Amino acid sequence: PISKIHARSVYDSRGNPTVEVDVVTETGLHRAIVPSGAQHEAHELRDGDKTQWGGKGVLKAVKNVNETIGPALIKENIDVKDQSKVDEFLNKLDGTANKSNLGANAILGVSLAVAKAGAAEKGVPLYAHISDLAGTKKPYVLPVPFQNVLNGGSHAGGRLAFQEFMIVPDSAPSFSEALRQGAEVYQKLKALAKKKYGQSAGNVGDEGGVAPDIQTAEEALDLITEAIEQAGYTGKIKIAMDVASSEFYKADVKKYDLDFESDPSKWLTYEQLADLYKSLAAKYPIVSIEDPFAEDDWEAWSYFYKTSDFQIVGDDLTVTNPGRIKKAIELKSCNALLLKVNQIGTLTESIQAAKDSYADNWGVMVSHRSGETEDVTIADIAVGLRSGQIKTGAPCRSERLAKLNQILRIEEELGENAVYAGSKFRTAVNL
Amino acid sequence: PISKIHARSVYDSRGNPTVEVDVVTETGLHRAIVPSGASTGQHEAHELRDGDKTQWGGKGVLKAVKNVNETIGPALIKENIDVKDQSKVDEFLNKLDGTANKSNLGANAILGVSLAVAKAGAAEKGVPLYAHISDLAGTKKPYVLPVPFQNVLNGGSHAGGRLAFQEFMIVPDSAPSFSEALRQGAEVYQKLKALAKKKYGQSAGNVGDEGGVAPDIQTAEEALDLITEAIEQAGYTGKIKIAMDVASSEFYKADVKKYDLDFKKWLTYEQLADLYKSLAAKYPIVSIEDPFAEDDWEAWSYFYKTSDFQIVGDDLTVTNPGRIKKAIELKSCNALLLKVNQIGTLTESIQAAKDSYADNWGVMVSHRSGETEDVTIADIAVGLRSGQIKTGAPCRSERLAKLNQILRIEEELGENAVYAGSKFRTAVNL
Ligand SMILES: O=C(O)[C@@H](CO)OP(=O)(O)O
Ligand SMILES: [Mg+2]
Ligand SMILES: [Mg+2]
Ligand SMILES: [Mg+2]
Repeated sequence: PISKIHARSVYDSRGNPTVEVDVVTETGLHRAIVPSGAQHEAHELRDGDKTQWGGKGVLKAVKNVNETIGPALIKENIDVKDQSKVDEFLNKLDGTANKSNLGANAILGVSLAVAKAGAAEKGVPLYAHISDLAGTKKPYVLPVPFQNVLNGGSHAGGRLAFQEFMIVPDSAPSFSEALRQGAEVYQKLKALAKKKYGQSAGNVGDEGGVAPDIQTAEEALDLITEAIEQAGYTGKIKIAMDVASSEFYKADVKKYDLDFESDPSKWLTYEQLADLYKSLAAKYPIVSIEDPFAEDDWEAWSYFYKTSDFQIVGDDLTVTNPGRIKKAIELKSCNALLLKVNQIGTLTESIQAAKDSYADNWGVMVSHRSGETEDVTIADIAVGLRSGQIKTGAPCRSERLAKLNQILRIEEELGENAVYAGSKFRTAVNL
Repeated sequence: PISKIHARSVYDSRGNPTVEVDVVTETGLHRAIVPSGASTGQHEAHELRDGDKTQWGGKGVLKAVKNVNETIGPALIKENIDVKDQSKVDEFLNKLDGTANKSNLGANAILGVSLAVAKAGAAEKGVPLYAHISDLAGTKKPYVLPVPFQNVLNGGSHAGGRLAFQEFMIVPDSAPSFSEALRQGAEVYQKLKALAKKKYGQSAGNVGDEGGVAPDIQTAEEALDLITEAIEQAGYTGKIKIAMDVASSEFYKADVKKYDLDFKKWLTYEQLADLYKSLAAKYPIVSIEDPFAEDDWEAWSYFYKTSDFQIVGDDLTVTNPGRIKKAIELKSCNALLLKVNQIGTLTESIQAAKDSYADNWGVMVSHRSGETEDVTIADIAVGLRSGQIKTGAPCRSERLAKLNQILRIEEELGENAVYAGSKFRTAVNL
């Protein structure tokens, strides 16, 4: 049984507080940290004291764990291996749809730490425990890393509207080789950004990529193309994009602004914006595009889904919510889910969201948040869900690479009992 | 005894491979990762790299990893040394390498085993690593939590720009606790980053290798004014001090005996000493690291004689007891920057700290510019009773993981620990 549940405040990769939860059983201490992003999302609880951390404190969510959730869960005396019963009891304590009573960050912290307690009691690592929960088959599939190497949009100075530009090393024979290839391409890109845009262009962003003053999407894609050629991996490494188009969708006119100080004549309809995506995908090896249209522009998604053979990933459209996923399935809006566990609040609901996506032959890309920690839970999640896709930043900044290092340890531990997803990442759950 | 010693390759916070070692005993697995520096000194321990320019640009550590798995691992297991006797372990590791600079088997191969065995030794004792280190170092109780020297504005070889000086740090020593000092630094950092964007564009908000903001500024007076304004906006003026790591070995043209403040009109060491004295009388600068070159011993002594603030040796002393002895005898500095991977073992790192304490030096346990999720130096700083740690800005988790670990140590110890505060230069005898 659980002997102690204790939470505390730690700092994330941006320097903001977040929740860390300890769960102690006979097998030892089991610790998890909650991420944080920068929507119909799960309501995370912030203190709001503008004299402490700029109002970003989480003392209230920590207190809810220590004073309310903890003692109630210990008295309930649920088997730590039964994640469904644990998370059901956590949502019963909260009692709200968006987890606004106790806080999504407080609930998830207990949920993930109890999951590691359940894994430790079974004598298996977390990814094996999650595979039992999700019912994924063996051998384990190691995910292809979608490594963000260049950033635009609201996180850059140029007119580039797209947010994230990633490299996809899917042709590598192993996850270990896919990491070295991505690492080498990233070094060639950082040196290119320095030589082409100045020494300051090498300073990284929140996720570890560069963000120089770039004006067009092809200018960013050309720079990535040049970095892949220098490393000698042309044709073996693909490209992914996270447009984050909710940042520049003017809902009043149903038009998209590619310079969100702009002109009113170049504002793209979703038919015009899709033509630019189709043109880029016919020129560059773009195999995955995330959030190409706004979070509530369902008609645009379905229009784009009908003609596209590449992966169409929902993030702000789906917010890891099975209700939004069911609607996206019924309207044929996307074919992949970006899984952010803190967008829904519990591991069980996160697994259910992945299962609902698999039922429509979707891909699942387990993702990080822009504010990450040294916690590596999502590395075991991507392996346990047999997702074949993980998105956890550049090969830079350790809140990003600690996830990749963990998969290296999982890769070495499993050996023959694990296969790399490869080019079959969109269907890895049935690989 | 030891049942398994295994090493693998992992990536550091810059994307370069480094060495991670596992040591398994009856108490379980014990793991440590070796850091890696960018502004390395010439006298540091030899870091073994593969040199295969087709793999990681020649920065692989497959040979250092192999040296642990095929040479060091089997040799230490057969010797059957008590995991608590760190001295005999580190003495045995140096016997296998047999070289002074740890060239042979690789200092990154030796350090990984040394730090992992240390965590295994602590677990057999049933105590945390900082307690086991306090036993090895002979430091008294209660435990002293370190003042976090947070490099909030990066420069030099740590960030792209025109700023010559490497590190500009804030020193929250007036705070009543480590936890409050960490909140103060996080609040000042948020005021600084917003101020850097407003004053120098959104590009100035991007960070360097150690998490600090990198505005494209020229002089150190600009950086100090920016930090000063951020401290005032946060409301902690007079409670937070300022420290600098010049890393002047990076721009010391040794031929003309001059320092290039634009190495990306050079000064002598007298002219550079006048600049330091003018900045220290203008800003609350309480500690300056590497103000002169790693072998410019005359300049260090010339500057030490007239300065009451902390003068920290880094590339001058490279955590080497032989270099520390010279600096003591020549009166070159009054503080040591302790980097474990500069010397190669934990015992030699501890001995370097004790030799500094004998001359009433301060000791600042430091990270490297390329760090990992490893948090060993947090327990090292608390175990050595150093009262001051340098582990980066409150940004990028390879920096904060050490800070988060000290928060857990703070909560674990309660009243059995005290924050070093303003006594960080003399915290060992606090
Ligand atoms: O110079 C230093 O003090 C260290 C830590 O800041 O940097 P590097 O590891 O690059 O030597
Ligand atoms: Mg997105
Ligand atoms: Mg967004
Ligand atoms: Mg230094």
